Amino acid sequence: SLSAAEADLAGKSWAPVFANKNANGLDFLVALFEKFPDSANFFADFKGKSVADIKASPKLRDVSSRIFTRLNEFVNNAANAGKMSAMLSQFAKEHVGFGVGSAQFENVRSMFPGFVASVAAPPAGADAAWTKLFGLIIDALKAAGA
Ligand code: HEM
Ligand SMILES: [F-]
Repeated sequence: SLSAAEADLAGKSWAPVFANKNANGLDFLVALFEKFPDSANFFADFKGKSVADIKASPKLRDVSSRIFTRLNEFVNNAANAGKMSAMLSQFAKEHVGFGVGSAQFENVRSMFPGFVASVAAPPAGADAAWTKLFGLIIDALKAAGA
C-alpha cells in the first residue's frame, strides 16, 4: 500500500478528475487508446475499431465508468494494505482472465500522471503516489501470471 500521506496526495489529485466522472472517464480511455493503440484490441467491444469509432460507440460510457468507479475505490483504500490485498487480488484475477497483463498496466502508469495534469495541476508528490499505486497493480498482475 501507500502511506496515509501518499494516499492523501493521490486522492487530492483525483478529486478534480472524478468530479466529472462521465466526461473524464471517457477521455481517459480515449487518451490511452491514442497513446497505446494495441490496448484497444483487448476489449471485445473495441477490437478492430479506430479511436473515432470508439468515441462514437454507445458502449464507451459503460467501459469508462466501470473503470473510474473501480479506480475511485482503489484511491479510497490505498493506504489500507488489508483492503488493497483483496482488491489487487480480485482485480488481477479478473484481468488476466481476459488476456490483459502487467505490460498494459505499465502503459497506463506511463500516461496517467499526464492525464490528471490535463485536468488540474496535481499537488507535489501526487505523481509519485500514482506511480506507486499503479506499481502495486502491475505487481499483482505479474503474480496472477501475466
Ligand atoms: C486503469 C485501470 C483499470 C480499471 C480500474 C479497470 C477496471 C475493470 C473492471 C472493474 C472490470 C469488470 C467490470 C464489469 O464488467 O463489471 C474490467 C473489465 C475488463 N477490463 Fe479493465 N480496468 C482497468 C484497465 C484496463 C486495461 C488497461 C485493459 C486492457 C488493456 C482492460 C481490459 C479489460 C477487459 C478486456 C475487461 C473485460 C470485459 C470487457 O471486455 O469489457 N482494463 N476492467
Ligand atoms: F476495463
